[PDB]
Amino acid sequence: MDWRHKAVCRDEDPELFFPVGNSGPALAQIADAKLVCNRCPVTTECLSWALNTGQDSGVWGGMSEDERRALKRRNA
Ligand code: SF4
Repeated sequence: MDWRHKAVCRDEDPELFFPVGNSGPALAQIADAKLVCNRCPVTTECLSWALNTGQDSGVWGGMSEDERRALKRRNA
């Protein structure tokens, strides 16, 4: 389970770890990782990440600030 939780960690969207440039698909790409990464269980990486970014989370997945930007733009 632990490796699986971090399986989706690295198996998410590189766009979630890297801020989008000027493309739109990046939002859809990022958005995909966002749903798959957010619905995945929790790991020490998830808790440690939230503390590093000061984000209130525990049951959900880990998401970067740039990632949230990609999401808001995706919804428009
Ligand atoms: S939700 Fe947390 S444990 Fe799951 S892949 Fe994303 S960062 Fe890793």
